[PDB]
Amino acid sequence: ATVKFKYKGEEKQVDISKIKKVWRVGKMISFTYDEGGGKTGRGAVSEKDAPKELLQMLEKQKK
Amino acid sequence: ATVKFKYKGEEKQVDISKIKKVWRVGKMISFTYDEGGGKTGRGAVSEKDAPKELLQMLEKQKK
DNA sequence: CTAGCGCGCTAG
DNA sequence: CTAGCGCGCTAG
Repeated sequence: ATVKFKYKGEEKQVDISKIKKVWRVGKMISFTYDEGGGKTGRGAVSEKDAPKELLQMLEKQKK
Repeated sequence: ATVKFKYKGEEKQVDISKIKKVWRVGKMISFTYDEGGGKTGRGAVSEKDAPKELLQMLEKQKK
């Protein structure tokens, strides 16, 4: 419930309790939360993709 | 002669005397040098695209 | 090893 | 307004 998105063709969402590795070519923050059990499961989460629980991560980071 | 690259299907190169606006989604540094006269002319210049005259720009920047 | 999600401004 | 250059790690 911290962020949401869609990969391949399935919607997915996870709270901060499963997010940690998140980089960003130049789209948003390719984050990894899970993939059915807990294998990170990358995904692209844009500040507009999460419920206001992401754009704030860049507010204190790249600001 | 500061950087080089290729857009659409044509090679192009320009010295620092014509480069200034350069951002980067997540590929390198989309820079603008010219387009036949001097209209900026964007282009993607990766640290490996320029003759060692670019990777140094990120050495002091994002390092 | 392989596609995969997107962008970023971009010029006219 | 429109395509355009690429990536980044990404999981197995």
